[PDB]
Amino acid sequence: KETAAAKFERQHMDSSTSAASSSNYCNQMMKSRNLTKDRCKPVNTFVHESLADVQAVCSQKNVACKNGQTNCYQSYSTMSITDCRETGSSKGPNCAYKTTQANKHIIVACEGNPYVPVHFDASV
Repeated sequence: KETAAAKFERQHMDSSTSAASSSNYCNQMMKSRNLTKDRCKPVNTFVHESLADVQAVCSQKNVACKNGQTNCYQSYSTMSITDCRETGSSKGPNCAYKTTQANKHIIVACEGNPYVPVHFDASV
C-alpha cells in the first residue's frame, strides 16, 4: 500500500503550474491523481509550490491540528493553492468539481523520519 507521505504528494502536490489554469482544472486533476476511483472525493486541495517548499513547512510554525493533534505546522508564507469541491448534482461515474484558486498559508500534519507532510489540514 501507498505510504502516507506518497499519498500526500499524490493528493496535494501540483508543482507543475503556479495556479488553477481554468475552471476545469479540478475535474482534470481529481481524475489524473486517481481521486475519483470508487467515489468522488468531496474536497481536495492542491498546492502549487515545489515539493521542497511544502516539506519545509514541517519545520515552520507548530500549531494544534483540527482534530486536536499537535503535529501540525502552518507555513510562514502564503502559497498558491487550488481548492477542489464537488458540486451538488455531481453523481457518477462523472464527478463535477468547482475550482477555487487562492493564495494562503497551508497547515499540514507531519510525521516520520524524514519528518514530512502526511495530511493536509487546512489553509488560512
